[PDB]
Amino acid sequence: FVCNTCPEKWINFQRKCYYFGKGTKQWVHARYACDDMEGQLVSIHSPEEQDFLTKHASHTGSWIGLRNLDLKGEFIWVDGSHVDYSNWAPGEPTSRSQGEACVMMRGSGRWNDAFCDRKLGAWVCDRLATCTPPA
Repeated sequence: FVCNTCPEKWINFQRKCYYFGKGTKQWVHARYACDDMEGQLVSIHSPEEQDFLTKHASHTGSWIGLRNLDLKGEFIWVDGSHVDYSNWAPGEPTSRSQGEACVMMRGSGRWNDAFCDRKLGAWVCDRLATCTPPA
């Protein structure tokens, strides 16, 4: 069981593929853009995964798959999974009480809560890597 094959223009890390996309998008349109590529906005679940993303991240910032779902107060990844790993900037997301709901990744890799209608130049998609057959 060796799964590290990724489509063209995707970078592998462990058992996932990652797409570092470009072009100005609001969070909801970045979300559609990943769905359109048979993926989804990235979910982050370890220090190791964050390291990898931080290395390939855009300095101008980028959308990730975490949002304050239906403004209920709890942050959930687009794939349905809960927050275990977190890499918040200092004070975040408590200092964000003016209606910020969508989470972006800075150049430093740190997460900050943003207004969902903010237009960012970058956004990250993920998906499972495919495996080479028992050959």
